[PDB]
Amino acid sequence: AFVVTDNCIKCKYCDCVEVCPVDCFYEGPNFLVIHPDECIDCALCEPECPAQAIFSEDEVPEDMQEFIQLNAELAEVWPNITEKKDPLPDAEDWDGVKGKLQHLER
Ligand code: SF4
Ligand code: F3S
Repeated sequence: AFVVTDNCIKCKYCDCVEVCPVDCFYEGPNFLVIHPDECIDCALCEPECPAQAIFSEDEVPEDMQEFIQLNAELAEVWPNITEKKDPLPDAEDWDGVKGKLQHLER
């Protein structure tokens, strides 16, 4: 499974959803998650993310291990997003800011 991590929060560019062959992205107000069960590990999404927030499960940084389980949980409660939409307004101001998990909205 591929995992979306911290830098997506408050950025949510949505370029990743365009490339997914199986539509396994689920949408929150200010973040996206990959459903671990439906992802076929094609790796097509991670060159696409401008925030470089997507990682293969086995490459997730040590300080971001929480995200693996977070993506699995939130994928069960959020709606499926199959079409790209515009980035959040101030997306590039928040891109690269660290510790944005304190700003995650359910
Ligand atoms: S690795 Fe492939 S199947 Fe998994 S979320 Fe990314 S584009 Fe979709
Ligand atoms: S910022 Fe998030 S919405 Fe997709 S394009 Fe990157 S994982």
